[PDB]
Amino acid sequence: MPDLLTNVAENYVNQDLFAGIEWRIDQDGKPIFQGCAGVKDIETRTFIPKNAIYRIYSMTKPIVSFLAMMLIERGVFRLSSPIQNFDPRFKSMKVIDQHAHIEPATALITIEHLLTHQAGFSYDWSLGCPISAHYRDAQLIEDGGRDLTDMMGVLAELPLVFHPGTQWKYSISTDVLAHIIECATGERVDDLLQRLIFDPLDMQDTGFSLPLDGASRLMEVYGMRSLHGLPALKPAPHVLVPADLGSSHPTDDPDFRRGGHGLYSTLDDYMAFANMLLSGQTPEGETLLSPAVLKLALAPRVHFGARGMRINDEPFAGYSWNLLGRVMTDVGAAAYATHLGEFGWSGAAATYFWVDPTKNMTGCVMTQFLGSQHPIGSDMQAAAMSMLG
Amino acid sequence: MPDLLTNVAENYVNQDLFAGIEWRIDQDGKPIFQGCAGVKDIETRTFIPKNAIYRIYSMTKPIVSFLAMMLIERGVFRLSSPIQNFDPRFKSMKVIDQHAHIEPATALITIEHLLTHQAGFSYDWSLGCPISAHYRDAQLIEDGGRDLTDMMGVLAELPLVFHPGTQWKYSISTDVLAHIIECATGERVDDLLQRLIFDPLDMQDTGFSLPLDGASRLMEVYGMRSLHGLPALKPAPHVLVPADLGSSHPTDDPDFRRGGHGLYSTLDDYMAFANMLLSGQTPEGETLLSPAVLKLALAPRVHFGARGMRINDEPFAGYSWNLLGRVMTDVGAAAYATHLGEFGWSGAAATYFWVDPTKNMTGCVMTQFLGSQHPIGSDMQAAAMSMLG
Amino acid sequence: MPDLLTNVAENYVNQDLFAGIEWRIDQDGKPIFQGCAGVKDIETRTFIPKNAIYRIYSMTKPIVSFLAMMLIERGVFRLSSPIQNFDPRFKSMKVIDQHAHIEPATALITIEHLLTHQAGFSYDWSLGCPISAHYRDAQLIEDGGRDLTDMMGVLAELPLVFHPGTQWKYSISTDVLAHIIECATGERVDDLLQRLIFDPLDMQDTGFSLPLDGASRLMEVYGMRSLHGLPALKPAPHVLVPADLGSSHPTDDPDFRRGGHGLYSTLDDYMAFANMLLSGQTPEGETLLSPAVLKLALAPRVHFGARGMRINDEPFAGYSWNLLGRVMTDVGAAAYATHLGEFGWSGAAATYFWVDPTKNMTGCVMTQFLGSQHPIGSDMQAAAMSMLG
Repeated sequence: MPDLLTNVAENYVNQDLFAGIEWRIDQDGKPIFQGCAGVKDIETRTFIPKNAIYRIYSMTKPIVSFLAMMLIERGVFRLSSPIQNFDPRFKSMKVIDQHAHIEPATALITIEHLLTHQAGFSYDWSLGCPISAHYRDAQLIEDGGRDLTDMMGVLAELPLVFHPGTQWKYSISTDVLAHIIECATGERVDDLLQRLIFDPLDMQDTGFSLPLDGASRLMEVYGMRSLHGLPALKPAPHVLVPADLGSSHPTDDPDFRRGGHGLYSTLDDYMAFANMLLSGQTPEGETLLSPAVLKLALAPRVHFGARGMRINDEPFAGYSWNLLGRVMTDVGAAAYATHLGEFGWSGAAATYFWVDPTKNMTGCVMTQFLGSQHPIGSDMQAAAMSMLG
Repeated sequence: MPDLLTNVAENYVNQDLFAGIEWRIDQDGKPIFQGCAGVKDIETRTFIPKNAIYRIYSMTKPIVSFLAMMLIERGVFRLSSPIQNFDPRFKSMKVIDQHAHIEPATALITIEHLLTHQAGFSYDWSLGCPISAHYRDAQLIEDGGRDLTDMMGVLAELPLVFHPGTQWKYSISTDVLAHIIECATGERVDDLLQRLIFDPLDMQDTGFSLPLDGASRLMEVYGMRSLHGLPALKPAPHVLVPADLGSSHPTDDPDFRRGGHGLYSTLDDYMAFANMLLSGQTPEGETLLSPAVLKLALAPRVHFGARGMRINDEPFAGYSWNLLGRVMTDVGAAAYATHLGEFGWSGAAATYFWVDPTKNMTGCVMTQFLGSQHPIGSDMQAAAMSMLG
Repeated sequence: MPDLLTNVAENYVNQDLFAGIEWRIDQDGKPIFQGCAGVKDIETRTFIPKNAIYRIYSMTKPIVSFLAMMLIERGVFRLSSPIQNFDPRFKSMKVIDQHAHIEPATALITIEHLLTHQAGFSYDWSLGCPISAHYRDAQLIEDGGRDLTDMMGVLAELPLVFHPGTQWKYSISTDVLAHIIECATGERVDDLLQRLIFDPLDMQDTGFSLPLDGASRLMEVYGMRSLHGLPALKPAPHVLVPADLGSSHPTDDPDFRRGGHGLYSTLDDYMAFANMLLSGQTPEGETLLSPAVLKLALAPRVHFGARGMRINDEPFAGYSWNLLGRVMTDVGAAAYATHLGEFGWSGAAATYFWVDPTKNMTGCVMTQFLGSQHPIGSDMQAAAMSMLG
């Protein structure tokens, strides 16, 4: 009944844990709760501008994944398509294990494997991983100025950490997908996103570079988590100190494009995307994805054992994985308020969104903190859940 | 009747695979086969000098292990002694797995665990290892100028890769043993080795630094294998190019001391040590280790399922592990000529020795190649085995 | 050549870890090493007297077990005899588990089960045990003044902790054996021991009460370990403070008799028993037990997976169990010097003995410390092993 959302966000700002936070909850495609708290940057305490811009990191993945589903619907490829059909550099993959043994992969990587993170790829920042050291040496995440096509050439020469289709590990595979989309179509992934998703949804501030007037609107990013350094043995301390992104996340590189991170967006833009996921249609009624293929993309596809879904051993309790991200499959295992079928994803700088079809509800929290020790996205979802039906 | 040993070594020299090779095989404590082939260095083509000096790398381990057995016999500690009793920096160890999960160790590391490589330590060069990236970042092997005591403090804060006692992995644990020996005795490991082993066995050219007249006797070392760089996905090419040791292996540092590598020795010196291992006595009959404790040290202690004993996935077929190194426990699984109970070890620069109690036989092959694709040590053992009756 | 035995014992005395220590090692039935160190008691610093008397605790078990083998040879009962045939109070046993479930035993307890500690009994001091709380409440070990026959009636109504024959747990079962011996023979176990073992072996100072001149010869007992109190979560601190035995171990009760503890003995007396175990004969050549039944008693009978043989989680590495105690079955797993087939047992006050058939060797260490953190018995065996050739 009281506004738990504002309370959560104001407490985080007042405890000096986050610089600035924006949130919006829509129901039936219209805002029902919204607010902001804090400032654009604590150094000058500049107020959060109108249409503040955020680095959404892994919230890029549902967008690129949705684009893949559109291309499957249009016949460009299918879930079962081997990616080596589109880029022969991914022929003849190898598999490494924790006992130094390397052998050829016993199955081809498919489009579906990329969308489900069952291809066997890993991540530069994966702690304890048998291959992440070679990712870091390759500077896969560090070297943002390298063209997607070239970075994929370097990645393709490295071994996987399991045979495709046999396990789940959250990975660089959405970046492979963006690249394979380019191979399959002959077009650039950022142009396809613009034409097929952002323009029809009027997401005018979303892209891999800042808009013309965007520099003054870019929220400052804080925190000490590194997505490319030696993986930390203990979580980095939660200090509101500006983050050094190196050259991993350029603001004005016209060729920078990725599958797993890199988009800039706004609260309003991402809510347009999240609302569309309730139906596969634009507010006007243009179909971006038929109901049948949307159902195909949202249905629980990867199920987890008693350890559950985990990323660097952090749990996603009661969640399974579908073609676009997480999906709640057991409220009795959930660690925070939700409903069966709630889905979405989140980003490394603590951006978070959800879609709850049982309530016709979408929600998004925007902030900039790399390596939060406080799960603000889940706290805000829980607050909104408590305030609705 | 043919001199198979000379044929093997000369073929290796003539095919430009090794620069220079010395070998000697003793029976009943007297040479029966010996020879040399090639040169000290291919750059100047200097002949192998008298009392040529070799970096024996991991052939340091049987010597430091034998020292530990001597201290056990003398009551300094015992196999079951928790190492944390002597260095509390090894209290409260953690264990990391390949899925980024870290938890406290469920058992204390003992002296026996160090000697059997069942402590859970790893190595900077371990391919696919969940912790070797942190070893490399800490420069454990790279930084040879760092004092043993300080290197151990850095190592002690890293997690293990399994719970002590529960698995086998060839590791930096002999270096921990050398350090713990220093803590238990209040003496330095090089002084203990000198007084307890080298002096009684007349091994006057063996130590962690060169003798005063040793620079002209030091064999050049070739090969591309690195013991501290990013672990290679495929074996480095076998080319006779001088190896760059960086600061990993100083020649004249009076404080350099280690347990798993770092000794310089000669063929003659190592053969004195090997011959002693047939009895636990000097040639004059002075006991260095009682028959009972030598038997305890040589009895098969770690057995392998499956795939067998492996180091970076390279097999040691038919070998089990005892407190000093490998021991042949199944001739029917051996990959090269041997007898039940043959034991010994080898070094990363391709030095190799064996002790064959059924034949009162010892053998040693000295050469300097880091990362051989050719198992010269085993070829020479096989040739010597074939030359007996 | 150095007297390692004296070095071990004197270090223990000088470090205030033990008050007084006696030892003797025989070969071919004649002493080869012997000595003593420290005092009878640190309070008055009286020297260890001639024929000093020790509470040997669980070194009672090999003696009572040997008595059982003698009665088996004489046809009194056999290994497969159900004990309920002799005391029907042990009909209809129950079994309790760690989940509070109780069910009837699915097998009868046999004489063999008692001798191998596979009957399902436990001990008052067993840490974490599903039944030891009821042992303590019943005061089985605490109440030394209670007659053996009555103690067994109380014990017989408690559940076992596994089904007879199916597991190993060191237990009060030797006391049940002593009781069943009394039921089967119609005689008292102390009278049987006197006539069948002590008198033929001239062990005139061994019994459940002190000899008339024994008060001045009784060694003082130190240490904090309790065999009947709430089981300690961490080992009691090793301090030389006199131990309070309560009424658990009377000196002059003419009816006190037990199977698992309670005998007083001397170094000389126990060495006569140990030497007999090399042959089954007195020194004069009278047979106490035939070679065939001695072999039956010494052959490895219980094998261990894992973790191995453990008592309150303390390991007996490389040891299996036979009908009289431990037996070394794998030198490659042993934690201290020994030979295949070495056998014997030890007591809670740190008395220790061994028989080594391969060396025609016996040894015994007598001291009085309840709850040592230092395995003096094994240190002395190791020293003696190291002093042979």
